[PDB]
Amino acid sequence: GSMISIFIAEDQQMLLGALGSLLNLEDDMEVVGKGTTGQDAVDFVKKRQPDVCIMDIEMPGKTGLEAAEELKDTGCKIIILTTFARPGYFQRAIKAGVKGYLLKDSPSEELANAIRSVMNGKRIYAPELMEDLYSEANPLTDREKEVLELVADGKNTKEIAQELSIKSGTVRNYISMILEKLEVKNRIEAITRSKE
Amino acid sequence: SMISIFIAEDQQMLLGALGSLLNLEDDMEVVGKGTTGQDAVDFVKKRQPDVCIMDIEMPGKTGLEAAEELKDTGCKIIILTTFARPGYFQRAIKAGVKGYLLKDSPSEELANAIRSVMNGKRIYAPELMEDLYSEANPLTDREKEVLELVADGKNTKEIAQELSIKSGTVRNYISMILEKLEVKNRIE
Ligand code: BEF
Ligand code: BEF
Ligand SMILES: [Mg+2]
Ligand SMILES: [Mg+2]
Ligand code: NA
Ligand code: NA
Repeated sequence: GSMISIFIAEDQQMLLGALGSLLNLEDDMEVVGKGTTGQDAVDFVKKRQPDVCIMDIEMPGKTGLEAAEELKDTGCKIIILTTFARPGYFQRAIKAGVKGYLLKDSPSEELANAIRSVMNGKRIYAPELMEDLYSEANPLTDREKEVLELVADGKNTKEIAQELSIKSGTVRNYISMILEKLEVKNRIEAITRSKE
Repeated sequence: SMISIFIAEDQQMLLGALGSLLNLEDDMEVVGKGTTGQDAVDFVKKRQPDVCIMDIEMPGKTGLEAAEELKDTGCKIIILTTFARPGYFQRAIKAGVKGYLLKDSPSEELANAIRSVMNGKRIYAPELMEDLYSEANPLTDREKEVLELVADGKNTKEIAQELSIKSGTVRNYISMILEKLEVKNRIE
């Protein structure tokens, strides 16, 4: 009734179960359902309409971000809880209108407080995302700077994989991180320099 | 009596939630928590708990390097990891760990593994061997809907209309379907 009804979507069964127990122990909270894929979240949320959905990003079948996009206007308050502090993930979560974006490297004893704040109409982001992403500095790592150096010289995916002694899919994965990091840094710059 | 447990896990969310889960058991007490292998080495050497739930991948010092330094203490080391790598498994058992568990197993079967290890048993996740023969369909429900139309004899324009999605999305779904089936076919 007055309790905050929660659904948890998490593919790692150990964390899913431990989060469910932790949250259920709260007097004002009830874990009404648990799932391991984004489809489990879409199905539950559409059928049962819980107040809150604690959502992992990387899950099989359908991600937490695709699930957040499908549930954009349901009235369910989506709190992303992920290992990944990637700009593309955070940007995609903001566009889906998530109420919260939390990192798995934050105290467990604070999660219930984030749920209460989101129920109070607040938008809760891990300060670390802000501390790392909201910057005009170079976001690229030393490894990413080595990949891009070769790309800028005019070398193809096969040539970069040979020069760095790594797999062809790894070069493509590194390029995806670079494009994402620079696309967010470029959008941040563009918006803040146009507001002047 | 009570089984005293130390948990070494770099992901603060799991560390805290595992601690709370284990502490609910009547015969168990989480006496300490750490985020690196050094925290495990220091706690275990100073306090000598019965059991150490040990993550592998942690900054500074891994759970495997920690297990190697603790090899001659009376602590029962249980590896709890995301990684089902043979290299990790062999390194652990050579270090004398009593258990090697996977994080993708029911939380409700951790307490039982701790009790078995305290009873002198070696607990290794059956999944380590079973997941090799986990010959399952990699295609999603969405991918199964795309392929159903392709097999009927419908073109890219016809599939995009029947599913109400973009033409490039149909091509993206196909390129994914080919990749997943090519790897499943090579594994076969
Ligand atoms: F796999 Be979840 F994005 F941490
Ligand atoms: F980082 Be632990 F090996 F899951
Ligand atoms: Mg996940
Ligand atoms: Mg780890
Ligand atoms: Na409750
Ligand atoms: Na207890």
